Amino acid sequence: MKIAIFGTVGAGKSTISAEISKKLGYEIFKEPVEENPYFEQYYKDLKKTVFKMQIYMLTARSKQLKNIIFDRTLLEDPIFMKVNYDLNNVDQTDYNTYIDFYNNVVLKLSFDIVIYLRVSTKTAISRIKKRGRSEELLIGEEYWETLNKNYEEFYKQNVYDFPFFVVDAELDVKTQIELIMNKLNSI
Amino acid sequence: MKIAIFGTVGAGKSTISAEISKKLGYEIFKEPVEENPYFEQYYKDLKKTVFKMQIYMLTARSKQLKNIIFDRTLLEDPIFMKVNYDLNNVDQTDYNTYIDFYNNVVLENKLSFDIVIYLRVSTKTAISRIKKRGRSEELLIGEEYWETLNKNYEEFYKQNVYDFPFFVVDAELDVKTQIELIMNKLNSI
Ligand SMILES: Nc1ccn([C@H]2C[C@H](O)[C@@H](COP(=O)(O)OP(=O)(O)OP(=O)(O)O)O2)c(=O)n1
Ligand SMILES: Nc1ccn([C@H]2C[C@H](O)[C@@H](COP(=O)(O)OP(=O)(O)OP(=O)(O)O)O2)c(=O)n1
Repeated sequence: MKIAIFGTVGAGKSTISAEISKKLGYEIFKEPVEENPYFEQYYKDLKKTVFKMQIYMLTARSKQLKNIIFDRTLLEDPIFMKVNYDLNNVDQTDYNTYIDFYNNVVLKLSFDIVIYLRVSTKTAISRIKKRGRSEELLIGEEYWETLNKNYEEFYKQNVYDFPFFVVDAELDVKTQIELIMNKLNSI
Repeated sequence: MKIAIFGTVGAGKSTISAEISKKLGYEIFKEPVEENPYFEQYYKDLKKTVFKMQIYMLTARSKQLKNIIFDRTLLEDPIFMKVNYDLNNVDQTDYNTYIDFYNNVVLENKLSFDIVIYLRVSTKTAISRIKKRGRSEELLIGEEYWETLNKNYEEFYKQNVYDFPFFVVDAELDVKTQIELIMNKLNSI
């Protein structure tokens, strides 16, 4: 069973992953933020850092690819590039470069279930504040709201093409996990 | 037969490719500079443009990969990143990113050549060929760039000499001679 955990920043992906790991005994595929050489400076200037960061993300995720829970997937990385292009942090040319580059260089990738931890931006932000990553504290709400909208739109455009299972991430973790295990056991 | 044409800027790769195409009737794998959306601004500020340009180069070359003469190869692209790192146009982190990215994304996703023709050329001749061609963009950077690149081409060759079927051609010789030496070599294999 290949379990994808899908959702925006502050959705609770790593918490949910850990809880599923506890119950099934599965390995978690994580990409640790502390090992990301770009993270410290990323949010200080998006215009300067985005492209470099997003190529790094593709690389790192690909090496992990060479019974699993995926704490965020490679499907999600282009969402972050799209958001920065929407917010003019990336121009048309750089976006084309990455996009073409994503399909013709980066792009098995099969998941038994893609768990979409759908969450309001408000809750996502307060989870971000609670966690207290200094780097994430810097950018404003518009960034988070744009990203969330982009996560929902990715989901709507791809709903038929992946085995999505939507989880209300406003619910408390015990409930989320109970709904997730019930779903996993039924398949 | 897969023919790789290998050499620095102004070595005469595209001229040699065309001449070999004429004699064998082969398709030439080119990456046109006029179709490169980064080229116009690339040389104006290397610090700003290099990383973006070099990822673009990897992408473009990979799509061409999906009886051939290769007018420059994918083996050569990292040479240009190395040169910009040597000249502090790229920092350690960005260089690591690309380098790891080159092996774990690009290389990983054949790349086999029957011959890798190294058009070895002095920097002086390479520069005067650059000036003659008259690409405004290339006219902008100084000699130190070209000399660094040439040294880096020679070093790549020396480090990889045993691992590829290199055939060295003196690119100071005139084209008719180069081509005659190349055809003699091709026919013998
Ligand atoms: N393609 C990507 C992927 C991630 N990030 C950024 C957004 C986050 O600030 C950080 C990733 O943090 P985590 O992996 O810890 O996961 P999240 O922060 O999304 O939270 P959670 O996993 O709890 O939902 O990297 C990015 O800019 N572009
Ligand atoms: N990885 C790469 C590959 C190429 N270039 C640059 C150097 C040249 O200015 C231009 C390539 O132009 P051409 O394709 O015409 O190559 P040359 O000029 O090297 O060909 P020739 O040997 O015929 O002079 O792109 C680069 O910066 N990085």
